[PDB]
Amino acid sequence: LIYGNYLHLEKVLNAQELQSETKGNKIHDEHLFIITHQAYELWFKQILWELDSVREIFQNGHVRDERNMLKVVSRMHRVSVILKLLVQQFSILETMTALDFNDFREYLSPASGFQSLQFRLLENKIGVLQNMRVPYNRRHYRDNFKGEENELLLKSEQEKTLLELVEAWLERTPGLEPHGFNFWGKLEKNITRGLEEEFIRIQAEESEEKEEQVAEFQKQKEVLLSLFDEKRHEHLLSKGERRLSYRALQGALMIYFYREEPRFQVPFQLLTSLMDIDSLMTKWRYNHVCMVHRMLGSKSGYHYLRSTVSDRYKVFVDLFNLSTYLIPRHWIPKMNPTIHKFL
Amino acid sequence: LIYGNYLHLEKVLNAQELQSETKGNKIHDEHLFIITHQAYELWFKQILWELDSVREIFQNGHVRDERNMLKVVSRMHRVSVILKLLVQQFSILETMTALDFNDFREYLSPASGFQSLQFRLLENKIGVLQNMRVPYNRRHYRDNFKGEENELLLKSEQEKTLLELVEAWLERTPGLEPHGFNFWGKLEKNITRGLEEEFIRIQAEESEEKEEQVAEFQKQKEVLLSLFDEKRHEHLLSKGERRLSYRALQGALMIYFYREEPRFQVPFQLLTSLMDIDSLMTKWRYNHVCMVHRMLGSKASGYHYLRSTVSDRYKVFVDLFNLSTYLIPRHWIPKMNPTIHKFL
Amino acid sequence: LIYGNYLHLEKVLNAQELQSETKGNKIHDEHLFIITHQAYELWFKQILWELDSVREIFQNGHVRDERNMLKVVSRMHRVSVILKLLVQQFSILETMTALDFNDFREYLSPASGFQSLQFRLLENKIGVLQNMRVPYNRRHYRDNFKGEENELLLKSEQEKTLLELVEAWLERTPGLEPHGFNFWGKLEKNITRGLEEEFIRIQAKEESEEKEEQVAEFQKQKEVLLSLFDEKRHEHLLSKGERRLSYRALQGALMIYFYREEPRFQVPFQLLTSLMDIDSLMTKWRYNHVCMVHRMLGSKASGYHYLRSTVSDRYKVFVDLFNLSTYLIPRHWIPKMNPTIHKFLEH
Amino acid sequence: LIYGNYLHLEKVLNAQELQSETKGNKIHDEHLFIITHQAYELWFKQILWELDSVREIFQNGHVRDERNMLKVVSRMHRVSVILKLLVQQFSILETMTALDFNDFREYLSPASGFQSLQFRLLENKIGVLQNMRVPYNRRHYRDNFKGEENELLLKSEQEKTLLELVEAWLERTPGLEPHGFNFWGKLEKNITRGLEEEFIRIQAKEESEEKEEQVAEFQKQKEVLLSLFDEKRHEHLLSKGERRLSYRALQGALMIYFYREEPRFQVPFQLLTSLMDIDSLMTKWRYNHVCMVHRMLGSKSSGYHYLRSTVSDRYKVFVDLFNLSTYLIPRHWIPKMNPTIHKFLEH
Ligand code: HEM
Ligand code: HEM
Ligand code: HEM
Ligand code: HEM
Ligand SMILES: c1ccc2c(-c3ccc4nnn(CC5CCNCC5)c4c3)c[nH]c2c1
Ligand SMILES: c1ccc2c(-c3ccc4nnn(CC5CCNCC5)c4c3)c[nH]c2c1
Ligand SMILES: c1ccc2c(-c3ccc4nnn(CC5CCNCC5)c4c3)c[nH]c2c1
Ligand SMILES: c1ccc2c(-c3ccc4nnn(CC5CCNCC5)c4c3)c[nH]c2c1
Ligand SMILES: C[C@](N)(Cc1c[nH]c2ccccc12)C(=O)O
Ligand SMILES: C[C@](N)(Cc1c[nH]c2ccccc12)C(=O)O
Ligand SMILES: C[C@](N)(Cc1c[nH]c2ccccc12)C(=O)O
Ligand SMILES: C[C@](N)(Cc1c[nH]c2ccccc12)C(=O)O
Repeated sequence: LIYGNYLHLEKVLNAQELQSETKGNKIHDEHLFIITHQAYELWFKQILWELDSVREIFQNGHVRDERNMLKVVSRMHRVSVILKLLVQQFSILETMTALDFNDFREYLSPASGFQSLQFRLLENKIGVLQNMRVPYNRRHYRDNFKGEENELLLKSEQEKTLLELVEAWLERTPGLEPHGFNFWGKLEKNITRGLEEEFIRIQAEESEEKEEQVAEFQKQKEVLLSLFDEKRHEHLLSKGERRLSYRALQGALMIYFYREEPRFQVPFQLLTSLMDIDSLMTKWRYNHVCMVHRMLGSKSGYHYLRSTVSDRYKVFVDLFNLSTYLIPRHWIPKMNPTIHKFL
Repeated sequence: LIYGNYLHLEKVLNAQELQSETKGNKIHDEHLFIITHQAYELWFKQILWELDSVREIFQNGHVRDERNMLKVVSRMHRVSVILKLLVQQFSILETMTALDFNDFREYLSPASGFQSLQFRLLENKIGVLQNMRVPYNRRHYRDNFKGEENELLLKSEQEKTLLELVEAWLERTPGLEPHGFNFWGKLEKNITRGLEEEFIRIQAEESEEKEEQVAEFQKQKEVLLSLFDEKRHEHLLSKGERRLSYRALQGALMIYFYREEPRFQVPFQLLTSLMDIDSLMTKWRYNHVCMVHRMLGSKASGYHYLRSTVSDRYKVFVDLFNLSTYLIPRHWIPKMNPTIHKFL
Repeated sequence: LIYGNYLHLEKVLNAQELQSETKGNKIHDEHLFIITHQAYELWFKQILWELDSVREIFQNGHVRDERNMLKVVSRMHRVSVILKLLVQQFSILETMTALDFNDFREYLSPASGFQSLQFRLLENKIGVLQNMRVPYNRRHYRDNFKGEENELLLKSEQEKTLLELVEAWLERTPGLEPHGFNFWGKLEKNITRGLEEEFIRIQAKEESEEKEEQVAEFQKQKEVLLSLFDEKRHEHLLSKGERRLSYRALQGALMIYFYREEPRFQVPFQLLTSLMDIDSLMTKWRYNHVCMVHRMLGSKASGYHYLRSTVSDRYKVFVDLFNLSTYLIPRHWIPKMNPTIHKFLEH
Repeated sequence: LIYGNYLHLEKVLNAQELQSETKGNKIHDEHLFIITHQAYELWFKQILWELDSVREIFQNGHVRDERNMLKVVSRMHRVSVILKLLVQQFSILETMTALDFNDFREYLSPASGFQSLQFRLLENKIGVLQNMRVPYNRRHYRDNFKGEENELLLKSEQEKTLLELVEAWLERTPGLEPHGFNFWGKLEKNITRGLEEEFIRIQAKEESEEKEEQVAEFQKQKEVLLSLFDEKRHEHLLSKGERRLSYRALQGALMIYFYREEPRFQVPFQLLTSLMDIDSLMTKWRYNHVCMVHRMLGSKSSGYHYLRSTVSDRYKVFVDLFNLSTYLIPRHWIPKMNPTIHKFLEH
């Protein structure tokens, strides 16, 4: 077993054909364009491999055994480390000027990055919903794909996404049981009391400060009490402005507030990594847009791509938005030894 | 064609075969090990493509037309940007623990990085000398290679290296003509006078401070005057402690000292990027070492051999680094009045 | 001269006071928040130092001596290396969770990043226009500043910006002289001829959907390229702030783009590249800042929304340099510069 | 307060005095040299703040409550994120050429990085032992310091280091109890049996060079693995400074390595990983510092050579955590921990 055979370099290093040269007009920088995309695709393959392995752990029930949490978080962390490298990798393609790109751009049609099967599979397997995607040229993204590739993309839409698998796990988070620690019941009561206490403090001296604090209080009150409005949540779900079930949201908040408790330490890291992956995917899209602009100019692909840099494409937006519902520590329902050892 | 066909993804994305799985014992992390190496090899191919294009510009005479210096420096800069990414790329393989690596390491034998043809081609084309390589297991590096691969490696050794092509260009640097700006003659004269003047000043509170300055002066004097010792240079060349001809060294120093002159601005950037490539190659080797250590331990010695590769022995453009040693006060630098400037 | 004295560490390392601790409730992560900002501010000071030195080289005429172009480009390159580090530096503040931030956030009011004098000085000196700034809570940016700080900001608004100094230099670019190489006149003629030739080819084809598509594309390309020679349209887009460089400076920039390999234009071209780099890195700084405000405060608190608005071409000072990609033409249409004239671009 | 007051910018941004300018010969790049060091020192202060807080958690017994492990690992992780930035930060000082550095270097004497209090405090608090430091010009590092600074450094040497505090915690790792899971007893037995089995396998092979090699390899691997159970060899390697951890702490570390997926060991394993990360990044810092001294001053006691000697395992405090890779065995040799005996490692 030789290095080159083990790595199948007879394939990897014989996959570089310049279209400019095939048409009798070799342009040096086309080689860079090819390699860059090939490297992205290798790493997309690796991300898919990690992500599919994690989906499997959830889907088959292995995640129920908490011994598997280290591997889950290590692999999700690994995805974010790869995505960071992929963001940095744009720095290489930025050494190609727009003038040099323009010398071989004509030979590219009818190819586009849009046709990256793996990029789509990745979006779908994380949990981008087809109905929420921004249309390209007034049409669905999958119409750009055909045959088995179209079929694979459909499977990736219909099979359970990372979002759905995490959701189901969040729904089982310990502590939500009304008969048990009764997290939600206690949280509602403590926030009500907390707000009442604050109001009383505010009620007494009249000044600019008071005027502001009253307004702030009213806004904070509206936000925090809205958390207990399950109907509003259902409505925002139907519009796609939220993604997690109400119960899963409760699970996530339980993990956030009790993160230090031993059984929640690695789960909290997992939630953190999920947000990280969303943020890095967005950064990838942002860096991609800025580079399309520098190469093709304004006037559109550019405008479509800019539209993808939105909360529409943030699958774990609900994990980000839990910051909105932070409260002072002393309002958090206490978890003393009496009710401590369940975690 | 369409994206997948244009990029020949039917090849690139069907090149992942886990030996652990071929032997009925699939280990998840083996996939990462394969992809990481495949990505390194794609970028090595790109570096070779840039470097060969630059060697060709020198070798075919195009570099003589100074309009081509922007392309030369852009491509060398591009090599450095790729190397930076390759250094950062170790962060991905560091997400594999030694315990997990140990689950599939057995299936790797007898394969090794030592068998990376492209890495060797890159070393050779930059200018690593075979006689200066540290031996591993009392073995020649090319012993690990056979067939047309061994042939390619031989060509890479025998064809002109980047070092040699840069050397030849440096030897033609304007300003060295004895009948012209006479850089070397004037520099020797100015440094001699400069040192004499300083000595006189030092000759003055008759204290240990004076003594210390005396000692420093004597050391600085020895260093600076050694620059004009062409025989010493030839001797250090024969040992491989320097690499550039004496004349090329003079060219480089001309570019260093007159870097702001318009004809030397982009040449100076080129010299800077050559040093950058040497620094980044060494950084790659160092990051590689630290990772071998974390995975195999000090015992498994590859670790120690690799530590040895982090040495000036593997720095092709060491002469460009060492020109820092011969910095002098600005006012000692032979003046280039616009009248003379005209040539630059 | 000792290290600590030379670096005035008695100042730098005695500037960390946690408000949480001043109010009898020390919160560990506040220290990180202070240091992070202090490090940003040190690097902003360094960016201002480089940028002021480069402004001065332009303003005082030193840039006319082309010996100084290496220093100009090295310092602008240095600014972009610093900005890259500043973008990476957000990775440190991302190790603070929103829950931990929430424990000391109350002690921060009424302080805000908006009160960073240096950040505003940097924006102004590069060339962000006051009239183009997006209002925050229907307020002017300078109203958050008073006394000498307000005065400094005003000077930074009134003094020549990097954009204006680069503009003036671009207007002097060799090759534009109608009596000389006559770049503009020749470019207009070559593009007109080039378009005419292309039209004839397409016209020769037989009516088809494909031919229509070619005709449509041709018509778009034609409109774009010929719009470049419409000086009045340029003046109009200037007045709206959709462009920033004078028409003549735009000509200079395109001259440098197309003739970048000519010796006198090699370092100028790198300068143009570094100016675009600085714009892109500034935007990336703003973007990374936004994403982190979101993670800490949530969708509304909107700060998030105002900051998202700052990530726009409205804040890109060198937008015109980016948009020269729009006007790329086949290489063979570029007016030739044989040695006959090339000598004017030798040095 | 206001931003500038809160961050004490009246201190931070009035700490830049160029010695070149004080002596009537301002050199532009000296400003960069000052700011770069000031930024390093801010981040050293932050690293000390995190490291001291973690030492305190160990020293005061708080680490005994496993609820605190998340905070411990987040802060050590944060130290490694800062160190990574500090490694990248050399890229800024690399935009200063040796020629430009040479224009102001004369004004620096007698200041040096050697005089960084915080850098020494950091080395000492992690656990660099004074007896293992390479001497520079045959002098102790502390001799470069006086007054309160010398006193601070003494405290840093005499107080419990991170190494010592982690050692004590590792010694208490669950599973080592002879009367309990008896990890060490079982590991010795399983490795002995494992080696016997392997010997039989190889001996069964047909006479071949491959067999001969496997024999030799086996003999080497056998010596290595069995040497682990030689506590006297360990004491000897301790004396020479080739190991740093007590024998029992090493057992704890290996317990965590092999049983990392067990819930109680998941975050402990991450801690071990972060300790190695910090050591690797400290070494990378020293390496990048060396390469830059070389680029500025040339090959030439020679600072270069002293510094090069610092880039070695003698300055890696947690070298033992790296070297546990030497003692990896097939998974199936690891003493089994069924739920029957799994209970003690469940939260
Ligand atoms: C010269 C550099 C590049 C240019 C000019 C460019 C241009 C474009 C354009 C115009 C689109 C919109 C679809 C279209 O109209 O064709 C697009 C989409 C895309 N590009 Fe790029 N691209 C570049 C580099 C890359 C690289 C390096 C990748 C790496 C895989 C990539 C991946 C994609 C993907 C996945 C899409 C679909 C994005 C989505 O729908 O959200 N591109 N690109
Ligand atoms: C698990 C990670 C790695 C380990 C344990 C490892 C181990 C080793 C060892 C022990 C050697 C010395 C030769 C030998 O004894 O076989 C070596 C050499 C080498 N490795 Fe790696 N390696 C790793 C990752 C990589 C990666 C990612 C690359 C990237 C292509 C690479 C490329 C090389 C090259 C080119 C050499 C020979 C270079 C020279 O002779 O200086 N290795 N490796
Ligand atoms: C916990 C981290 C951070 C949070 C939550 C945060 C929050 C905010 C918010 C809400 C604003 C909008 C103005 C306001 O409502 O007060 C703002 C603006 C600003 N922040 Fe931050 N910030 C953070 C970190 C930083 C850092 C590290 C810097 C670096 C110096 C910084 C510099 C600024 C600047 C300069 C502005 C004004 C920029 C503009 O108007 O476009 N902030 N920040
Ligand atoms: C122009 C750049 C630099 C040069 C030429 C340089 C030079 C040196 C030299 C020669 C030494 C050995 C002690 C001596 O003989 O004086 C040293 C040590 C040191 N430098 Fe630097 N240095 C540079 C940048 C930095 C930076 C940016 C830092 C950041 C704080 C730094 C921190 C240190 C430290 C802590 C030591 C002591 C290291 C040890 O003993 O292990 N230096 N430097
Ligand atoms: C592989 C192949 C091409 C690309 C592109 C890309 C970028 C700019 C382009 N301008 N024209 N084309 C071809 C057209 C084909 C039909 N769809 C619209 C674009 C381009 C392609 C980006 N990544 C690639 C990877
Ligand atoms: C491809 C395939 C393997 C490697 C290695 C690598 C890393 C650790 C190893 N431990 N044993 N072996 C096999 C031996 C055979 C050659 N002589 C010593 C090593 C390993 C191989 C690194 N890069 C690779 C790429
Ligand atoms: C220094 C000081 C504070 C900051 C902030 C920042 C971030 C989040 C905040 N939430 N409340 N406040 C105080 C408000 C006072 C009145 N309205 C403006 C903000 C915050 C301040 C970011 N960077 C800082 C640097
Ligand atoms: C602050 C101040 C100076 C430094 C240096 C540094 C770098 C290069 C030098 N060459 N000479 N000197 C002065 C000598 C005085 C003490 N003995 C050796 C050095 C230098 C100082 C690095 N970091 C600094 C921070
Ligand atoms: C037994 C369990 N692992 C419980 C569980 C569910 N979600 C969680 C989140 C954090 C901590 C634990 C859980 C399971 O049902 O999967
Ligand atoms: C005509 C020439 N380009 C002269 C030359 C040689 N080396 C240089 C270094 C810097 C500047 C110019 C040169 C050539 O012979 O290549
Ligand atoms: C003499 C001159 N340096 C000419 C000049 C102006 N802009 C340029 C751009 C590229 C090259 C040269 C110039 C000056 O007027 O500054
Ligand atoms: C009660 C305990 N936290 C036990 C302990 C010690 N070291 C460990 C390593 C991993 C897991 C647990 C421990 C303590 O004694 O600190």
